[PDB]
Amino acid sequence: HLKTIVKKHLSPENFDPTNRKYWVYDDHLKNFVNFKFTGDVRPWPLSKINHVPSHIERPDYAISSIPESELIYKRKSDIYVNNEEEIQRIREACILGRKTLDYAHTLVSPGVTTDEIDRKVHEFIIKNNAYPSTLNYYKFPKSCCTSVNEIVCHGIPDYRPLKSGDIINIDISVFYKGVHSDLNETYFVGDINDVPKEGKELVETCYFSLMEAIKKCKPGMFYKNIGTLIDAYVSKKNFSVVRSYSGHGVGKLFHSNPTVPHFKKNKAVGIMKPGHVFTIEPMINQGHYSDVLWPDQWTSATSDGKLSAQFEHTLLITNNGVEILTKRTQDSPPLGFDTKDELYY
Ligand SMILES: [Fe+3]
Repeated sequence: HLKTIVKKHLSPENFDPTNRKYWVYDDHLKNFVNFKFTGDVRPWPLSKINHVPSHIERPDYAISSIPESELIYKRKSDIYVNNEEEIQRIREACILGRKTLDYAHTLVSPGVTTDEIDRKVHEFIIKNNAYPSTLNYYKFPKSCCTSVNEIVCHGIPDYRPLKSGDIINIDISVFYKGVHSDLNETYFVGDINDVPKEGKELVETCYFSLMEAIKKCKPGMFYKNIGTLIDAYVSKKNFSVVRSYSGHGVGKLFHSNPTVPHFKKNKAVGIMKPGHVFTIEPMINQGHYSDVLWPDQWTSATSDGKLSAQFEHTLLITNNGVEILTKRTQDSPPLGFDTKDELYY
């Protein structure tokens, strides 16, 4: 009974995203039966969880789903100061995160499913003796997040094929030598001319909002000032800043202090000091700032169904400035606009 329905109605080649009849038989789609979507993106069925070989070191949530070292009590003012040996380890995880993102980028093309991309990303991380940080983190079922068009963040890779003209953020994190790396980029799928013009401007504005904020980071600067910089930059182009998600400390813990909002007049706690490692990851919207959480408990979409774009780096505060651990390299595929690396390195 169950097997036939999956085969006939919930497979990559025959799933109908505009018919909810068989959704009740799929553990992902059943949450959506009464849901009113904000845009054109629909969820598709997921594939079965991908295996992790036994020799790979796992983070503390891999089995139980509960990130216990993150739940250990800390003051909101407690921000971890990495030593040289820890920094080197993070640098190396970030190098691998970059390699993994650059590899995922090469897979993006019309017709390719996000699930295909996730599986190949998973395989690449495993091949490199690392663990995909997202896998089973609060039961997140995949090894990266893929957020197309109006999807703000945490999109779950599924059987939906990419269309020429879509924009897709691919969000990568890897756990390697005891530490995490976190980065992400938004890509144009297929013919750049199929992307809505506002979408090209959106993705590019978001990118520079991020790089311009990073350029100001140094010891003594308030973490709350990041949001001041980002919000001002994107407001000039009449785009808005998502409020529901923030940058975070990263390193020994997947997510730690400080919390880093990307909007102005925020109450972020902390000043930047040498040895601090954290992310800035602004999600910027074409229209209204507001997002709705999907009934899968993970996928966020813009409330108006307009486009959203994100970029993310993992950063290290140095004695006199910042270093961008997840920097692009000569092996990084193009973003479709001049990234003006000369301004930042
Ligand atoms: Fe992050």
